[PDB]
Amino acid sequence: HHFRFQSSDPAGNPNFELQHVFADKVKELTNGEVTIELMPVGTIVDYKETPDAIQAGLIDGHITDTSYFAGRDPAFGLIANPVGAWADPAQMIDFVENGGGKELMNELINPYGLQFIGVSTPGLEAFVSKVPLDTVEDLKGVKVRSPEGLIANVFAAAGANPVNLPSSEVYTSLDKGVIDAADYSVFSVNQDTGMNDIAPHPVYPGFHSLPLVEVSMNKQKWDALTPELQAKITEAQKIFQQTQIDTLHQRDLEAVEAAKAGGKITVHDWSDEERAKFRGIARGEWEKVAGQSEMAQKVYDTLVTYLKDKGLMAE
Ligand SMILES: [Zn+2]
Ligand SMILES: [Zn+2]
Ligand SMILES: [Zn+2]
Ligand SMILES: [Zn+2]
Ligand SMILES: [Zn+2]
Ligand SMILES: [Zn+2]
Ligand SMILES: [Zn+2]
Ligand SMILES: [Zn+2]
Ligand SMILES: [Zn+2]
Ligand SMILES: [Zn+2]
Repeated sequence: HHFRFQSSDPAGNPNFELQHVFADKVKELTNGEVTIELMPVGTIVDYKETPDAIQAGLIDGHITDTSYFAGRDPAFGLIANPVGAWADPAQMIDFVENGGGKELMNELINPYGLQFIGVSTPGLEAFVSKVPLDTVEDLKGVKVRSPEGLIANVFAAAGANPVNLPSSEVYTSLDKGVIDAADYSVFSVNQDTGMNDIAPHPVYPGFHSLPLVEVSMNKQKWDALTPELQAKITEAQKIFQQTQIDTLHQRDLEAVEAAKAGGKITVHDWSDEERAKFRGIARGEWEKVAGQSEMAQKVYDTLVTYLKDKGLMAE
C-alpha cells in the first residue's frame, strides 16, 4: 500500500521535517508493506479542502490543523484548541487517547469519509509579558495581543484587553507600549525573536494555546487494512507524536536556560491552582461555543468531564 498524505506545513518547516518520522516509522514497522508519501501544504489541494480530497481519492490522508475546519462546525475550533485547558501536551494527548477525544474526532470526521488515526501538536505556546503575572488576577487591564475568536474572548473574560495585531507587529508594539503582553508562539520562538528580552516576564509553560494537529486518512482505505497493519500505523503515529513533543520540549528548555542565564528574565510557572482558575474562566467561553452546535456541546461535555475527573478544574 502506498498512501499520499498532505501536510499543513511547507517544506523547510521544522514540523514538516518532524512529520517524516510518521512516514519513516510506517515503512519500518510494516517492513515496507505500507509506505507514506508526505507532501507539503498545497501540493495537491488547498489546505482547507484536504478532507474532500481524501474521501475522493485524490490524496489518502493529511497531517493538519483541525482548527482549519471550524467553518464546518464550531466543534472543530473548540476541540482543536480549547483555550486554557492544557498546561502540557501530555494532558491533551491523554484526553484524546483515553478521555474521549479520539472518539469525538471520529464522530466529527467519519461523516467526511476520514478516519482519525492520532494526534500531534506544534506545541504548547509560552506567554510573552512585560509585566509580572503569577495569578489570573494579574491579567486584569493588561493589553494582550490576541488572535480573534476564542483566544481574545477568553482574555476578555479574564478582564484583559485584547488587541488585534499581525505577528510581524508584535515586537514593535510591545516596545512602543501598544501592548503589554502577547500570544505569540512556543518559548523557543519567543526567545529567538527577542520577545522575552523586551518583555522580561514570560509565562512558561504557557496556559492558553496548544493546537491539535490531526493525522487522519481515507476511512475506506483504513477499513480495508488488516488489524496488524492498522496497529502498526497507529504505532508509527504515536512515535511521530512523541518525537515531536520531545523535540519541542528540548528546544524550549534550551531557550529557557538561555533566558535565565542572562539574569534579567523571570520565567513564571503558574501554580496548578492558578491554572485551574484560568480553566474556570475559559470554561465560560467554551460554554458559549458549546451552545452553537450539537457536536460543540458534546466536545464541551467530554472535555469538562475529563478536566474535572483529572482534578484540573473545579468539580
Ligand atoms: Zn501577582
Ligand atoms: Zn499563538
Ligand atoms: Zn533558534
Ligand atoms: Zn536581547
Ligand atoms: Zn494489504
Ligand atoms: Zn521532554
Ligand atoms: Zn542546555
Ligand atoms: Zn509547572
Ligand atoms: Zn495562587
Ligand atoms: Zn478519572
